[PDB]
Amino acid sequence: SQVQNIPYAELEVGQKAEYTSSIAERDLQLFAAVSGDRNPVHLDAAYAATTQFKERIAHGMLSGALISAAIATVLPGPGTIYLGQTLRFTRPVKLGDDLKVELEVLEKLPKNRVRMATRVFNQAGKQVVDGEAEIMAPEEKLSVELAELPPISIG
Amino acid sequence: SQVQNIPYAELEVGQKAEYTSSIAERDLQLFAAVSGDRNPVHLDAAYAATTQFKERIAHGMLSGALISAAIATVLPGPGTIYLGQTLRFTRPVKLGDDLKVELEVLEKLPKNRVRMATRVFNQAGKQVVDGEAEIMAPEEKLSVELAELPPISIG
Repeated sequence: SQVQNIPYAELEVGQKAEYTSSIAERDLQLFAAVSGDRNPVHLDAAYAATTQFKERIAHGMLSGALISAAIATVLPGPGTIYLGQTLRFTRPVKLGDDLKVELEVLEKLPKNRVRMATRVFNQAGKQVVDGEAEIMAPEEKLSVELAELPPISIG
Repeated sequence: SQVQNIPYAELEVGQKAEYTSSIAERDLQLFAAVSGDRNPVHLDAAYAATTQFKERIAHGMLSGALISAAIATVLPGPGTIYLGQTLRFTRPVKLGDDLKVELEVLEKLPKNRVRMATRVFNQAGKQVVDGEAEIMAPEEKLSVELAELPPISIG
C-alpha cells in the first residue's frame, strides 16, 4: 500500500492517531546496534536475570524512536519536518511489553508548525513516556510508498 | 570491554565527555528497522537523489539514540537512570556525516539528579542537535562488561 499524509490545512487540534509496537528481543538488539548502547541489561539474559528486573529491559530511548516513526509515517506522515522533541521517561519498558504511541494535535502555529502531544503506553495502560513534539507539517497532500528493507538476520 | 561509571559524587559541574559515530548506510537501515520509519529519503538512494538533499539523510531521532548511548555508557555511564530528554533538531544529518555527541554536566541537584547538556555536532563542527537530559546519576561506583552485539547481516 501507499501511505497518505495529513497536510497542515487538514490537521485539527484534538486529532489523534496511534502506532503500536511489540517489544521483542530483536528490538532490543536492533536499538543497541544502532545506538551503540550495549549495556548488558538490554542484551544479556543471564546478566539481566541477576538484576532487580529479573529479565532484559528496553532502552528508554526506544520510545523516542517509536514516537518519531509515528509522526513520520502516520500523523501528519510523509513530508513532516522534525523540529524538536521532549521526552519524560515515566516507567521502564520490559522485554515482552507492547507499546502504543498516542499522538494528539495540541496547537497549530505559524509557518505550518504543529505542537503534537506524544504519549506512550504499555499493554496495561500505564504511561511509560510523556512528551511533546514540535514539527513543520506538510504543506501539500502526499502519497508515498515506504521503502521495503532488505532482510535483516540476527542470530 | 570494561566500562567504569562516574557516580554522582564523582561528577563535577563543567565535566565533559564525548561519543562519536559515523553515519553509515547500515545505521539508516537499522534505525528504520527498529523504529518503523521507512520513509524513502532515509533508505532509497535513487529516490533521495531526486530530493533537495541529493543523497539519503539520517532520521532526526538517530541523534537521540546516540545521545542516549553516550549517557548510558560514557557519562555518567552504567547505573544511570534516564528521567528526561529535550532535543532541538537544528540541521539535517546526511549519509556519510561523522557525528560527535558532547555531554556536559550543567548542575548537580538533590537526590542524585543531574542536568546534562547534550549537543551533537557534524564533521564540519556545525551543531545538528541541541538539548538537555535530566538524569539520576548512579550512587555507587560500578564496573560493567558491555555485552556483545549478536551478528547482524543485512541483505
